[PDB]
Amino acid sequence: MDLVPLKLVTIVAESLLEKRLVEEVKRLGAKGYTITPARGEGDWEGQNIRLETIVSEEVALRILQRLQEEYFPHYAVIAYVENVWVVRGEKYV
Amino acid sequence: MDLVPLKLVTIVAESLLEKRLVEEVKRLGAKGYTITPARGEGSRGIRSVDWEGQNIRLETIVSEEVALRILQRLQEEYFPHYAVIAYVENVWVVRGEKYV
Amino acid sequence: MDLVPLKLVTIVAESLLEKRLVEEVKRLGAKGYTITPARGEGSEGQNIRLETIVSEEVALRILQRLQEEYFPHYAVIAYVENVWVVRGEKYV
Ligand SMILES: [Cl-]
Ligand SMILES: [Cl-]
Ligand SMILES: [Cl-]
Repeated sequence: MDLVPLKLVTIVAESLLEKRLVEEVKRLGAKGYTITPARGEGDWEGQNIRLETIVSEEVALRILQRLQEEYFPHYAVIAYVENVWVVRGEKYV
Repeated sequence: MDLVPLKLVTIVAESLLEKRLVEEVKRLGAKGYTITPARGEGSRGIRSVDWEGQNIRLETIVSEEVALRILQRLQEEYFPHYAVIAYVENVWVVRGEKYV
Repeated sequence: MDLVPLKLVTIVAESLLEKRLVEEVKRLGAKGYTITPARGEGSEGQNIRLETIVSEEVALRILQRLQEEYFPHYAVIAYVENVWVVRGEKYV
């Protein structure tokens, strides 16, 4: 069993911000990401996306700080982080 | 870095329940929510014409106290009549003070 | 309040793997699951995210099997989170 502790960062925002956000997390160290369509107050196309990425503790805070600084003031964004244990997670570090 | 500890409550149920579940969490104190598609065990996919057979997942960021109020309400009012999944997880949230 | 601690195992993989993965988690002890569409870089010809609430022992059994049988041959992501579940006794 190769299981290691990492962080799962989740971001919810308009789907139109996808390219920018995907670029931001890769730029900050993320080695992958998963997207799920999503919606909120007020159909799965043209709404929001839930972007998730598995990263190390340090990269997680880099991403969150970048979102708080550059995206939160100008867009409706939700961002949070959870603790996870990942199979062969060494690769995401 | 404005990060605070909160709870993420997740509810999975039939799609027709969306309106009532949203009203219910807002009534109990949640300030926002996110809906995503869910299926499995026979349920219909995201592109199906059959909307009734589709499920939805509702996620909401709330305080510890509001989380259990929501979970209790689900256990009392919804679980007895619908196939529902509901759980809670610990999260640290950017600018989370607005969800309390 | 009927709330108990369990584990939430998440697996992201090619959608054609759905059938095999569902059978694998059921075989190893999972008493239910949910599937949600998922897409990654380069976006059916798509992925799925399988989630299952299980006991801590069943979670490790599932993850072990994924590492052995699937990770070497397919592009898969698998992880576990701690969760407290309403009427969770039914998943153990
Ligand atoms: Cl954490
Ligand atoms: Cl918790
Ligand atoms: Cl855990």
